[PDB]
Amino acid sequence: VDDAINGLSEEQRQLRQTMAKFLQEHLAPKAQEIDRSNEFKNLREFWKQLGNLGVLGITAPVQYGGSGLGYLEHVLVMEEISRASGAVGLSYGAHSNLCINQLVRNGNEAQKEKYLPKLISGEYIGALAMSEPNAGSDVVSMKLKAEKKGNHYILNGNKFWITNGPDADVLIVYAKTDLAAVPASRGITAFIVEKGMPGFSTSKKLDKLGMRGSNTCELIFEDCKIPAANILGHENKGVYVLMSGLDLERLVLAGGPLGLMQAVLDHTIPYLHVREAFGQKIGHFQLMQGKMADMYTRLMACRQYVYNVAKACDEGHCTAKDCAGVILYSAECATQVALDGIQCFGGNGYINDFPMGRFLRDAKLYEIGAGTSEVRRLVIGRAFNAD
Amino acid sequence: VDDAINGLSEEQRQLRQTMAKFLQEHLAPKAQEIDRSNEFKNLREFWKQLGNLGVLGITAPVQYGGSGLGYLEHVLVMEEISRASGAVGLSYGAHSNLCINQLVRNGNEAQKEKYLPKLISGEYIGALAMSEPNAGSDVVSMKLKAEKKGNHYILNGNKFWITNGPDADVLIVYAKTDLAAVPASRGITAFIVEKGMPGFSTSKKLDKLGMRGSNTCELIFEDCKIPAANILGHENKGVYVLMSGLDLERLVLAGGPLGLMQAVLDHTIPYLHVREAFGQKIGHFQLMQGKMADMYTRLMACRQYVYNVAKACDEGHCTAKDCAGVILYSAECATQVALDGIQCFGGNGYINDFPMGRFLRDAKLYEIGAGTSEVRRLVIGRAFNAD
Amino acid sequence: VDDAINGLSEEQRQLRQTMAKFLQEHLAPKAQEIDRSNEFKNLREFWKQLGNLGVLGITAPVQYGGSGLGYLEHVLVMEEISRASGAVGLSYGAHSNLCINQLVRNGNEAQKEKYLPKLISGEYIGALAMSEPNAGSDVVSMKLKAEKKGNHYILNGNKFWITNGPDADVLIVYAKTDLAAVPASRGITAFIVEKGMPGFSTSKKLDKLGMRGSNTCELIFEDCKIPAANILGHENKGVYVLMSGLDLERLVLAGGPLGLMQAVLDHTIPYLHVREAFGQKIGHFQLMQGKMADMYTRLMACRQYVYNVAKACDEGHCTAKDCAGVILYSAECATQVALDGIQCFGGNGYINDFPMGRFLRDAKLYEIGAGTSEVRRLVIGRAFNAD
Amino acid sequence: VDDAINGLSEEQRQLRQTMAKFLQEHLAPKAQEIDRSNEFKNLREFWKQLGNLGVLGITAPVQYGGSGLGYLEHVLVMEEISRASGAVGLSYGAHSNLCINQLVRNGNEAQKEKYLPKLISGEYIGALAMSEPNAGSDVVSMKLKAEKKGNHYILNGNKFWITNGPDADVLIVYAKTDLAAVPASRGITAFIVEKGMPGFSTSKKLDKLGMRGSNTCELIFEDCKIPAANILGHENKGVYVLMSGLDLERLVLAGGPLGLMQAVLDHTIPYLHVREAFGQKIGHFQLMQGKMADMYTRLMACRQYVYNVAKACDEGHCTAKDCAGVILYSAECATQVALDGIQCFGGNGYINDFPMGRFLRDAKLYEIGAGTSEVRRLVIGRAFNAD
Ligand SMILES: Cc1cc2nc3c(=O)[nH]c(=O)nc-3n(C[C@H](O)[C@H](O)[C@H](O)COP(=O)(O)OP(=O)(O)OC[C@H]3O[C@@H](n4cnc5c(N)ncnc54)[C@H](O)[C@@H]3O)c2cc1C
Ligand SMILES: Cc1cc2nc3c(=O)[nH]c(=O)nc-3n(C[C@H](O)[C@H](O)[C@H](O)COP(=O)(O)OP(=O)(O)OC[C@H]3O[C@@H](n4cnc5c(N)ncnc54)[C@H](O)[C@@H]3O)c2cc1C
Ligand SMILES: Cc1cc2nc3c(=O)[nH]c(=O)nc-3n(C[C@H](O)[C@H](O)[C@H](O)COP(=O)(O)OP(=O)(O)OC[C@H]3O[C@@H](n4cnc5c(N)ncnc54)[C@H](O)[C@@H]3O)c2cc1C
Ligand SMILES: Cc1cc2nc3c(=O)[nH]c(=O)nc-3n(C[C@H](O)[C@H](O)[C@H](O)COP(=O)(O)OP(=O)(O)OC[C@H]3O[C@@H](n4cnc5c(N)ncnc54)[C@H](O)[C@@H]3O)c2cc1C
Ligand SMILES: CC(C)(COP(=O)(O)OP(=O)(O)OC[C@H]1O[C@@H](n2cnc3c(N)ncnc32)[C@H](O)[C@@H]1OP(=O)(O)O)[C@@H](O)C(=O)NCCC(=O)NCCSS
Ligand SMILES: CC(C)(COP(=O)(O)OP(=O)(O)OC[C@H]1O[C@@H](n2cnc3c(N)ncnc32)[C@H](O)[C@@H]1OP(=O)(O)O)[C@@H](O)C(=O)NCCC(=O)NCCSS
Ligand SMILES: CC(C)(COP(=O)(O)OP(=O)(O)OC[C@H]1O[C@@H](n2cnc3c(N)ncnc32)[C@H](O)[C@@H]1OP(=O)(O)O)[C@@H](O)C(=O)NCCC(=O)NCCSS
Ligand SMILES: CC(C)(COP(=O)(O)OP(=O)(O)OC[C@H]1O[C@@H](n2cnc3c(N)ncnc32)[C@H](O)[C@@H]1OP(=O)(O)O)[C@@H](O)C(=O)NCCC(=O)NCCSS
Repeated sequence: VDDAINGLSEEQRQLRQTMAKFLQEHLAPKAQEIDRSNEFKNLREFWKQLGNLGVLGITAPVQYGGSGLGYLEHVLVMEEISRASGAVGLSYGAHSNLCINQLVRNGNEAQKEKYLPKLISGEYIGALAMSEPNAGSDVVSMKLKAEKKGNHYILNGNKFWITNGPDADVLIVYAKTDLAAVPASRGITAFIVEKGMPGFSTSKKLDKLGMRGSNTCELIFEDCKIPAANILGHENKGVYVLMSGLDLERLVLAGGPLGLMQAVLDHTIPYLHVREAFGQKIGHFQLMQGKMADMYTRLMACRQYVYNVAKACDEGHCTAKDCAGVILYSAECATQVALDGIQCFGGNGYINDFPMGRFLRDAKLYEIGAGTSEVRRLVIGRAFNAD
Repeated sequence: VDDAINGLSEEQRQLRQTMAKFLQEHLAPKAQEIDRSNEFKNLREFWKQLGNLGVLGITAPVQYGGSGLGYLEHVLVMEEISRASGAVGLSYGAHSNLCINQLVRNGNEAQKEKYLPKLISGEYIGALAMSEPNAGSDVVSMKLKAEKKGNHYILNGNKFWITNGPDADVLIVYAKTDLAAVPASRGITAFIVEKGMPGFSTSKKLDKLGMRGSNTCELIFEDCKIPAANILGHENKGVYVLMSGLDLERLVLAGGPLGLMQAVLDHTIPYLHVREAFGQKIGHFQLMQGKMADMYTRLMACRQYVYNVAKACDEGHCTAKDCAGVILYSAECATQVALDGIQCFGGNGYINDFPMGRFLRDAKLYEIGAGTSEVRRLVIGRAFNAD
Repeated sequence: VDDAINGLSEEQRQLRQTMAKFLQEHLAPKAQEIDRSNEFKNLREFWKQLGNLGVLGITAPVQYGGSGLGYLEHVLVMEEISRASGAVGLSYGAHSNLCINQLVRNGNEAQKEKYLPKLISGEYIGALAMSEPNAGSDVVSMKLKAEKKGNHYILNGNKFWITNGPDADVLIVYAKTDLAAVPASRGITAFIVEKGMPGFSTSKKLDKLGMRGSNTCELIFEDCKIPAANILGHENKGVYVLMSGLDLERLVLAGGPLGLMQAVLDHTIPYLHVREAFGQKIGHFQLMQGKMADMYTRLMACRQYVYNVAKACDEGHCTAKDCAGVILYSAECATQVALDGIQCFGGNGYINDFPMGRFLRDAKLYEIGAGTSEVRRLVIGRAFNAD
Repeated sequence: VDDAINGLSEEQRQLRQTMAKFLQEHLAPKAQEIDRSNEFKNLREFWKQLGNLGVLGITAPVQYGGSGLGYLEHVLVMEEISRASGAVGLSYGAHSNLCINQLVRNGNEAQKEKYLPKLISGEYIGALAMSEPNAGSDVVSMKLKAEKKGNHYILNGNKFWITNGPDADVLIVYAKTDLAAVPASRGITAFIVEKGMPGFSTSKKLDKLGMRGSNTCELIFEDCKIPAANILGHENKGVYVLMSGLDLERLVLAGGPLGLMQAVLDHTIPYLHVREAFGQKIGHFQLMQGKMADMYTRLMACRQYVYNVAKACDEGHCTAKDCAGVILYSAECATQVALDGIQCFGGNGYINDFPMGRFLRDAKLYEIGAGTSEVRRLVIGRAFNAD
């Protein structure tokens, strides 16, 4: 049960309803297999369905076949997909926000028309690359070179940790066009690379602790020739599209932890009132009643925290410290809650036959992805520093 | 600065502004003295100003001179008074919610007309008595006997821990009218006692750790004769008024922890950017920036949590678990945040010349008053148990 | 390096040394594989090496080829093996403590001579069965029936969650001889079952979150005829051997969390001084220095806690609350430390190529096995209850 | 009763007993008054008694009437006195360690012969001054100027936060002899000032949140003429005596949080088995049993931690990171344990008639005095940075 004390309108309640019911039969039963195999076999198929529901270009203009909604609805879908499968939620998050939302914001009419429609329909998968083997938290120290040869740029180097890497047909890559920029930040440009471009290659998927099924791989660029027309926004003014898209990323991705915390409750609460020890349902012991209370309040507090910040964003009010704040808090709660879920199940929570362990493994990613908890604390503290 | 990302309307923002400005010059300066002396010397005068602002009967019908607003607006005022002074915030809470709100909810036309106007104006001070020396968490085991002698009841016994006790002109007291009730809960009745009634006396103020200035004492009843006309609601159907009031009490009193957390921030943030160690503002060191982030996110999370639950209550959607939830969460956050506030001040946070120590001492109350954290976890756990 | 500020004698420092060097070559390099394949291919061979070193019957009488040492030494070995591989540490614990130690304590001269030698040498593998699908924390509610037919007992029913279950050649099983015992605890007897006894079979190993490699399966008894001579201690007086063995179990198994926290440090410390971000080793940033401090102190405090308690036990002073206290505290520190390890490695900590994720998945078992954190809190609180 | 699982020898157990008994009747009863009045009326007299017991010069050479024992014993004594009174424990700590121990370590035969005997007897009270209004954590930036005029030094400036300040007959002050030293640390000299020296005066005691009764004031030097013969150790080589003293300070002062955590247990345990709610002692409810377990294990862990480190230090093995470690950990545990003590008492824990609130107020000092938790984390992290 999801008490829409969250302050959701009827339409948004309907959105959550539609998603939940759909995912309940199309994604939820596959979740264990996806994680176990580290692969989502129906990925291209699923994306098409997602596009048909209209959730892929949820924040994209109706002009390109988008739904033209806001981040609050985006987090709702994110949260519901993450509830059914953490891996797919992450993949969805890279596609819909990191990629699509970045395109609607900085792409010109041409780029949007050319790319958006297929991204929005699910025919194309999207991804965003900025992280490198030696540039994760310190993203501005990226070394992917982009040499301007006439009306082309020749990219050389590699990207790492890219979600939907080996499946993306369109990708937003950040590269150093001016490696000698006084402030390094003034030497970066964003480019729209496509699957099949000569020189652009991808490595094998990673064997992760969690989010297994969400394909992450290295991107390799060898003399990859990109036409100047594929630059997102403007040359050397890419640190901006990077940074601005990071706030929205943290905002929308906060739905991951929300869906995960929800999922753990979906299992713990019913189990606590079925499993019996010492003559009564384990859920009737104080210690267990306290567990419920804690998991429940953390999920409820984070939900309101994220929902309000998102509503405000849709109103035109977004801030780096507040976007970082919602995910920083949610991420850490998600992990602790998931840790309690396993505890409530006892031995049963410790076996892979139950998804309790999966929620934990998935949850932990969010304290790392979209910026580690440490980098987020810096973002908030610095905000105050500048006041 | 307070970001109304909380989703407050223009009016509500107006309310918070009005309160903040007023409290800043009329209560904030006195706060240290109030705590130190364990006494609010202008209480009566202050109450009439509060009444003039219309915040005493904030949730009371306009008919009796009330504002006719909701719990969200009440939490706002509770928060702002608590920000200025924890002691006075508590006193205000006992008056405006424990007493006044309970009167508007269960009092008949006569009782409301007779008591509400003076309570709303500030001429009268209200209080609510239910706790006893041996009945705090276990409130149902109260043993104040109420003998029915014709058209009167003769109260004999005592009440303990009563806020506004030695100031209340009108008090709502729960007594055991049926000490042999099958389920004890069926033997309790609420009565409206008034200052001056023969038999009814009060003990000396308590010397508490925090909330000094908020008068707490023991109520003594010796053959106090109360007219049957003074029973709140119905005879023996008092456990009910008690329980129902408890939820609204927890919901509205959650503003205390919120105002307290906001108060530590009001001091910590600017201090960290003034005190300098090792050549720079201590607020530039990572450990300090992390502190800010943690205090700030806890405050924001709790703020959205309680505001949204309050909004839902004003829509007619209240629940015991959710009312207990918001305060359980906010209360525990307030204390830790207050602990950090002292930490950030170093030696200075450990001397009484600064209010950092006060914030801690006040904050701790909320983990005990309105039900201990333990009782609140049981409320939530049981809610799930009954599901 | 291990600062033996832990008050270890030269001989004990030597034992640690011997273990560390041996394990570093023989177990550590195969640990990742063991986990990934969920199987220890060299099990039997390894056990014989362990027996050669004399660590299998470490607390067993020299008379049966045991070292004749104490629990402080046993903890050392358990810790070192756990440091190399969590799964094998658990398997070692089951064998050397749960089985062997229980045999040296309650077995008669015959049983000890007939079983101890081969358990001590590594030829045999030992296990202890008490848990059932409906009797984990509530161990007294076990329903494995033991029908006495002449000078034999007919066991019927099953056991669950048995470590070294499919490998044990000798097993200590607790069954209900008197299912109508007034206090149910008066109807339990411990029997030594052997591999190959007709009726007794096992199930397929479990697919667990962590401790993969440590074989856990279900025990099945179908009219398994056990001779009266195989009962450990006395008939119906089994609840006793069970309970007494549980304290020593929790004491010794405390080594697991110790070795796991050490292993985390072994990797995090040097990594923090190799990975560089923003122009410096990440370990030079305050937030990272704080992390080291916390992981370090938690490991150091638990170490002194467990070692001192064990020293006292070897001096004849053991208590249920102190044995439960040692592992309750250590187990919970282990998990959080393990969680910080992943965090310190960033994306690298999140891939199975690194063992950071393994430490987490292994550590969590300790808050479940040997009694959950909840059952341990009860044991301590109850001790004070009786005080 | 403290379980001497702590590995204390017969003689050390006797020291504990002696202290416990003595303090039980001579200090424990006065504790509340001391705190309330922010004054220890019979300080002078008490010191004489402490001296007679031989606990003042506990680690001082028998030659000067000291006991000639080690830090483990000194931690014991510190712990016991803190158990009786936090404020007196601190005062004792400043006298016996900060002052005395430093004198025995860096004072020459003359200085030791002249001051040690009366410091050890109790006839003199000692204090250590290094902190200043703008030099707490950043102690090296102290600005107390010491001009060398022939065979004397003229001190100008002030010290702050000095425990035993108004009572100290002899004080060890650190002052800048070389204000232009390349590394500022090379411009510090420690001096031995006495009460009555022209130019040296003290301000009024501080109104603190806790440790009330332990006199803390500001030192004022105005052309205070100190003979060259009164420098502790060597000119400009004072940062060294300062830094070396800091480790021992942290080690011994860790007894404070230990005594405080024992103190809360001394009250909470029996109270939990006397107060009854819902028909039974509150200590029979799981939530309360859990509380006992938690405060019990934290007290036990920290005890073993600090005891073992102290034993090792007596063996000649001390380290900055380990001395900082024990106090960092103990300090933070004492505060949270004290917080729980208040909780277990309910409303009773919130009044000043009970010491539960005193324990909290006292405890918090240890996360600030002897170096804040932050500076302690830096010390540990840096140690790792160095190797
Ligand atoms: C499954 C997965 C999916 C991802 N998907 C994408 C994607 O789609 N696109 C993309 O571009 N990237 C993606 N990434 C990369 C992700 O953004 C980075 O891994 C993350 O920012 C951490 O970087 P790092 O691994 O380089 O860690 P590092 O930067 O090496 O940091 C390691 C540790 O040092 C700490 N640290 C670093 N700097 C500081 C500091 N200043 N102060 C304190 N502590 C500090 C970090 O917090 C962390 O604790 C993904 C990663 C994973 C694992
Ligand atoms: C400053 C102040 C103001 C107050 N103002 C008012 C007021 O205006 N009106 C009013 O009527 N009352 C008021 N009270 C009383 C307050 O509601 C009670 O003090 C509170 O409910 C705790 O009760 P107690 O002190 O009897 O604690 P107890 O019930 O004795 O509880 C003591 C400890 O045992 C724990 N415990 C109890 N039962 C259980 C259980 N079943 N499971 C687990 N743990 C349990 C408690 O949580 C606590 O930790 C106030 C109290 C204070 C201190
Ligand atoms: C890898 C592994 C290895 C093991 N190895 C062995 C072995 O070698 N031998 C052996 O005999 N057993 C072994 N076990 C079993 C282990 O002892 C049990 O799984 C453990 O005691 C928990 O039991 P359960 O799974 O039945 O949980 P349950 O008893 O169902 O408990 C489930 C949840 O309810 C809580 N709960 C239960 N009772 C209470 C209460 N009174 N108050 C509050 N909360 C309560 C529990 O703490 C937990 O949070 C092992 C288990 C695992 C997973
Ligand atoms: C009751 C009491 C007794 C004392 N007794 C004595 C005594 O006998 N003798 C004596 O000489 N002194 C004594 N002191 C002083 C004590 O040593 C200092 O108060 C303490 O070191 C903190 O210094 P400060 O108040 O100047 O804090 P500041 O140095 O201003 O620090 C304030 C905050 O900034 C943080 N901070 C500072 N530097 C850093 C950094 N590099 N990184 C991260 N965070 C940082 C601090 O941790 C703290 O959180 C006592 C103090 C008290 C309150
Ligand atoms: C560490 C952190 C916070 C700060 O970056 P740092 O290298 O210290 O640089 P900053 O000073 O913050 O900013 C660099 C440039 O971007 C600009 N900028 C920063 N934040 C901005 C924002 N929110 N909007 C617009 N511009 C911004 C800065 O103004 C500066 O440009 P100019 O030099 O032209 O003024 C940043 O690198 C970061 O967010 N890292 C995490 C990366 C991440 O989250 N990756 C996730 C990938 S998907 S898992
Ligand atoms: C512990 C706790 C949660 C539960 O009470 P307990 O003694 O176990 O009894 P319960 O079964 O919850 O309820 C007792 C009676 O009240 C009724 N009741 C409980 N909650 C109710 C609610 N929210 N609305 C109406 N009736 C309610 C029950 O139905 C029962 O009446 P019947 O027997 O007629 O059905 C309760 O005593 C409590 O809230 N204690 C805290 C007190 C407090 O908050 N004091 C603050 C004073 S101001 S500092
Ligand atoms: C829940 C818990 C704490 C309490 O058991 P419960 O069923 O309530 O029974 P208890 O009263 O505690 O004890 C039952 C019997 O054993 C005895 N006993 C209990 N603790 C004892 C101890 N430490 N030493 C000796 N005898 C003990 C009791 O005295 C009673 O015997 P009598 O009836 O003859 O007096 C217990 O079942 C337990 O430890 N469960 C966890 C099981 C476990 O740790 N399994 C791990 C397997 S390996 S992962
Ligand atoms: C912040 C902190 C950790 C570091 O000091 P900082 O100003 O950064 O200086 P550092 O580089 O650490 O050391 C300064 C000098 O002392 C020396 N030193 C540092 N630690 C030392 C140690 N443990 N032993 C010996 N010498 C030491 C340094 O080597 C340097 O001398 P040289 O320049 O001659 O080599 C330090 O000022 C400190 O401990 N502050 C807290 C003060 C305190 O605890 N007061 C308690 C009073 S009672 S409440």
